[PDB]
Amino acid sequence: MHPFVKALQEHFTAHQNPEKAEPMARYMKNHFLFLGIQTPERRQLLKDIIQIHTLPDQKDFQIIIRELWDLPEREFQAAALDIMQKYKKHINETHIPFLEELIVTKSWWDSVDSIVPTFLGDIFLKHPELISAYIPKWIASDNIWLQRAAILFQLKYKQKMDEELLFWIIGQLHSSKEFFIQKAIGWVLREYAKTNPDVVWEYVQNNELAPLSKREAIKHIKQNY
DNA sequence: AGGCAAGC
DNA sequence: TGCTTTGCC
Ligand SMILES: COc1cc2[nH]c(C(=O)N3C[C@@H](Cn4cnc(N)c5ncnc4-5)c4c3cc(O)c3[nH]c(C(=O)N5CCc6c5c(O)c(OC)c5[nH]c(C(=O)SC)cc65)cc43)cc2cc1O
Ligand SMILES: [Ca+2]
Repeated sequence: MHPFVKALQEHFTAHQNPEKAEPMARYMKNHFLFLGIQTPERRQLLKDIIQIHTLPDQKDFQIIIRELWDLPEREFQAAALDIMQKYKKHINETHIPFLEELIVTKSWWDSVDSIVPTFLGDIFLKHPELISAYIPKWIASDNIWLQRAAILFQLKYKQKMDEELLFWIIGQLHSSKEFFIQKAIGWVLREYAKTNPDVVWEYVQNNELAPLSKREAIKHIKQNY
């Protein structure tokens, strides 16, 4: 019902590509319909609408994202996250519950990974005293996407990584059977090893991990030991 | 530009 | 397992 969303829906729909829609949907295990609009085109179509309408007032940004989240085609959720990025300066700790909602609604790796290391990563850098109100809850929830959020919110931190916290989180989730948890553990360890390889190596040599997780973690540093 | 990052 | 095509940085 928001005019910005109505305009975006019309403009995206007018530029759909049925020939791309099928393999795009298959790539996400057919969890979602697709219009068939890949990222470069999608972002330019969004730009078109912003250039016509101007960016809506920040009082509207949650409403816009919610309405886009409810549309059937997956590009509307990807575009909602592109839009959320344009309100970056207005996003703060009071928005964590909204981000939780997005993580657990129409969940898959494409949306969850686009929410977590940027938006939640930045919030918890400014408010690290709020981590304990969320991360333990997420780990205990048995929702795999909140669990993956606990693992990956520090993914881009590099020298800012809280090492003891990262390793505690990983230890809590290492016995998960879930592909998306085993793989997230491998990813965050591999990535942090680009910054602090010796402590990742020590960790993986002295703490239990699923074999997927361990192999992925040491992919680039194993030839140094 | 190009290296590094789910599907099967 | 190690290749795919597309996306992030
Ligand atoms: C913080 O740091 C990082 C964050 C990151 N996010 C991503 C990311 O979000 N990715 C990377 C890449 C998915 N991806 C691709 N290639 C690889 N080799 C990958 N290895 C892992 N993932 C991979 C990808 C996304 C997200 C998406 O939402 C994606 N969607 C598609 C997609 O839609 N694909 C990929 C395969 C595919 C399509 C597609 O549109 C198609 O429509 C034409 C396709 N057609 C076919 C065929 O007929 S094969 C005969 C394959 C095919 C790829 C894709 C990368 C990335 C990197 C970082 O450092
Ligand atoms: Ca792989």
